[PDB]
Amino acid sequence: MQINSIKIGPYINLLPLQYIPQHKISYVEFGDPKNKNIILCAHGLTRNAHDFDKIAKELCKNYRIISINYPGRSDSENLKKPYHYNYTTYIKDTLLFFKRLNIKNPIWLGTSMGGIIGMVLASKYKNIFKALILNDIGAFIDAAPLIKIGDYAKKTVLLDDLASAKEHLKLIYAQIGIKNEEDWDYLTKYSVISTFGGKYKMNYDPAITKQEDVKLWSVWNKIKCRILVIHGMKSQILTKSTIQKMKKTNTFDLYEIKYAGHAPSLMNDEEIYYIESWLKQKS
Repeated sequence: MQINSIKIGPYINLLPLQYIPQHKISYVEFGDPKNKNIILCAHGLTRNAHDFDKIAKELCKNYRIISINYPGRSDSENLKKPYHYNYTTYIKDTLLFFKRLNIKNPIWLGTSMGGIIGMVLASKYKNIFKALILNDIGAFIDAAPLIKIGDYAKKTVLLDDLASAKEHLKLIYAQIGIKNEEDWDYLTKYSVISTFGGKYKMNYDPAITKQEDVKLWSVWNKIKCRILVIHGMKSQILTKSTIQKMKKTNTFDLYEIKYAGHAPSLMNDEEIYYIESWLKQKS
């Protein structure tokens, strides 16, 4: 497991006017650096690159796997202004990242926010991805479950030890469906970090948390690559109705997971081996 980093920027976002400073993007890499077969993994909203460590350790024999820590997450530098945390910044950062590390035609694996980033990128640039895997995220999201998730993250929490930290993760990530305790331990290890005073906090900038339904249909329709949609059956972020409507405008394979909600951890061998299988269909 390699932990590297590059500095990108500065640049300017138009509409609205923003100045994005030079910031350090850390990333976690597995496998052979010279491998032309690349999988890029993009974490969820408050998550980080280490969410893909287990699946990467399994796939790094056939693929080069790069997991990007987006600004304000894990070992990636924070953005000074909370409004800089947006999809325009993320898109530019991702594209800048690609050129810097010479990444071409990779497979995109995105959870939550990471999936949306991949969706937009693939919708904007037709042949940017060899394949696209969406981890419980689709062309539409109801506002009601989105508000619920936001309010959990909105409350900032301090934690005594790793034991109380894990029990916190088992509550806020109760839907991810991790089956092994060893994987709960690994997740906790890279989800929280010690602070001065002996407490533990979530290893991300709380400014990231700073209403209406979400429609990504125009984006979903323009995607022109191979798509795998992983769906947690008890998920409220991605529903069966959304999936049914998605099929009318685009074609994709569907991986349904009964025991998980939003979103599957990709830490169960069950889930890992299926994805590895799906990737082997094409080559």
